[PDB]
Amino acid sequence: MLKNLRNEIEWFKNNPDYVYLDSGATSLKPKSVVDNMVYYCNNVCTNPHNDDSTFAHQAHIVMDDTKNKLSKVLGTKKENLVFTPNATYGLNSVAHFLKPFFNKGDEIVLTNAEHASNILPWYDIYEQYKAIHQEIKIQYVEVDYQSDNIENFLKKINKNTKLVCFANETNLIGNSIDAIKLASEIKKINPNIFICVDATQYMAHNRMNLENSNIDFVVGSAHKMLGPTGIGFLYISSDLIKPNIVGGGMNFEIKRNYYSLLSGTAKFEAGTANIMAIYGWNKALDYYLDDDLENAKNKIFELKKYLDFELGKIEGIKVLNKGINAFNSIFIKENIFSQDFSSYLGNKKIIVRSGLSCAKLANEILNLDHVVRVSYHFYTNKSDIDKLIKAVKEF
Amino acid sequence: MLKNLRNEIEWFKNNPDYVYLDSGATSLKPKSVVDNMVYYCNNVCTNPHNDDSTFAHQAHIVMDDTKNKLSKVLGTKKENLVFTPNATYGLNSVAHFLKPFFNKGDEIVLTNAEHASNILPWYDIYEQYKAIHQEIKIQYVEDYQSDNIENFLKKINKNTKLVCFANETNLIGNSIDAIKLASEIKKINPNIFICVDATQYMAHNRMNLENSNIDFVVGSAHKMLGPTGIGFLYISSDLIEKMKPNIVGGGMNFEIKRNYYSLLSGTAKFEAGTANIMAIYGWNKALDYYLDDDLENAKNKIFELKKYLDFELGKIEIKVLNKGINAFNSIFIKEFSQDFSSYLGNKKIIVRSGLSCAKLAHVVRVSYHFYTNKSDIDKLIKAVKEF
Repeated sequence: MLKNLRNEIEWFKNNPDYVYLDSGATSLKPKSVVDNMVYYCNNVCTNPHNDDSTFAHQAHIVMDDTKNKLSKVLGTKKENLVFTPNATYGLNSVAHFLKPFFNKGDEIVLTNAEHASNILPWYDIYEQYKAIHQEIKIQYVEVDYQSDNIENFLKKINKNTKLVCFANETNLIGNSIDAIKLASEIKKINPNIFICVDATQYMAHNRMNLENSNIDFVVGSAHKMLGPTGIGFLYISSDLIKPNIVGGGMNFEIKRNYYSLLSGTAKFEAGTANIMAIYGWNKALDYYLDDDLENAKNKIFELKKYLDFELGKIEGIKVLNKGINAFNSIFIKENIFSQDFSSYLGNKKIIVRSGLSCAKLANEILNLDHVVRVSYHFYTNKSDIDKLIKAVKEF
Repeated sequence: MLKNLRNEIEWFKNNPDYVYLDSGATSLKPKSVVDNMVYYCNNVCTNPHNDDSTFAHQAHIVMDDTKNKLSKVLGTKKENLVFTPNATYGLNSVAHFLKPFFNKGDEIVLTNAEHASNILPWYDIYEQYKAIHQEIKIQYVEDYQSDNIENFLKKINKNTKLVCFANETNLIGNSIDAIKLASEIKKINPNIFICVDATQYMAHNRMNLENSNIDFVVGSAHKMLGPTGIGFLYISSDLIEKMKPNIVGGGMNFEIKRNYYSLLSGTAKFEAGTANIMAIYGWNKALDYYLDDDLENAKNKIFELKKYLDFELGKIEIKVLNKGINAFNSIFIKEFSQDFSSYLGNKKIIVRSGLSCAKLAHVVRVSYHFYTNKSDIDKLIKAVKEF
């Protein structure tokens, strides 16, 4: 239950003089997560490449329940999900999967509010292709943070476009885009365009329906979904299911100068899987199958308004994502760099983040190379926000 | 420290009727490992991309300590070791590091007892250059008991670019000396890359890579008394700035402009995405066991029980196929091995069947670690006798 999340996160009990507002970098972890990871290391501790004993089969069921729960959350099937190390690692696999399908003159429409992991994996195909004397070009959507950013997207898609890589919820600015709506419009311009979404922020707060979505790839991580570090997901449309990583747990038959891929989604999951993280995410995907998801998203939306309004009455404070229903608040203090103001908040025991937060192209939206990001999750309460306002006022 | 391993691993308490002889796929975790990861989750829980507070810099300190400890278990320094998600991801990185350095008729010298993560990353290069009509060559070294030094050098000519072998194999357990083979390969041709799969070697041994002639050393932590989801990649200090990362994103970035990105320098350019600090925390405590002065003694103890099992198992009606060599693993057959491992599993003996990802030329696998007893060997002997 998301309502008693604060009462289940033991972080708040051991560090009760601290205020956590860097939830958009990593999330605090409930007790059920840490305990299920302990149960693996001390009660199971087996490889998922073993099925002889029923002891070894225990881990296999937890993997499928985690994949079934993610299937319910992303609105798809467990036969479409691949366990990736992070989202940066799933986005690099998509780049290395769609690299050979590019031609000269094909375009990649990105955005100025994208993470460095929805930007740099596609620069690499760009510089690689220029060297092989083909030439792809990259188109950058200029974001209005107060818009749906649909026409600002469709104005950059032509008949040469091959990949539309965007993010459902951005990390720094916090604006949200409809993936299904934008995908349908891109598929009415050309139904042969690939669409990859970076839902590492979106899936930390919401759920999706990726069945019949015209989205070919969706990525995300677990350390932002109230889960552990070292595991993420990768959704591949039923048609597209070539493995980027090659090794164990991927082959059907290995001979000399020849090998076969396994049948299913196991061909992309190469090597031993992070079962400890699979155990922790099994207990974290139960908070995302709650009915108070929207009511705990609107509690955060209400706390965003309250901080933004109150910071707007504090002298020398301009909130740059004011007016949108988001899960972060980027603001600047006049004549003070965000690095120094975040250190002031840090000595006041308020953990925030400074800078563009790996969205190093968003200086064209804010006209600033630095911001203070006050990130929220479902466990954020009014007391947390109140103490931030107090510290800002005591500057 | 490694003799009180059985008393600090709480797997033996919670599951006391079961024995664990699949320590070659994953190792049982000491309680110091598990507790430090509970500390991060319940007391720190910060991203390492943040350095704006005291709680945020605490993770940086632990990450550096885990690297320093790894540098003492391996030789070389922190600035030569990178943090991979596992050993399969570091071997695939090495493949993409050296992919543009091969030419026509350049050979990759592998063995026949390699892992799938030490075979398939190099098959893709073989079939990449094959399509662009610059076909490279793959040489497969054939024997359990041999040191295999001479069987290697017979295949190393001067038209070879890479020798990728395993310090210690998964199924057999034969141990080639990396530092010996490396010097003799560089004697023939000094322009060869040496990539060693030390995933199972660094799980039972310690190493010294400073002033070695090997260019890459990979390995994971789940069989190193540590957690899953973290490993390491050794890049020699002569080619850190020459190799380019396969995974690009955050934490490897100096500046992004439109159609331009600059790389951070050192090991950070290969360290992309967020970090598995939870596993970094657990590996800090795991490496404290591999800095003990009794590594060589515990290995000899395991060799005693291997001799003991190879002696007893084999007087029944059963063929130990790796008998004689001193290893942390024993493979044997019943004249089906999958059905026999399920039999052993119903007698609560956890083993593994098949070729264990070394699909070159089925068997039952008895893998040991520093926590194997003698009772564990005896319970397997008696359960085998009741077939």
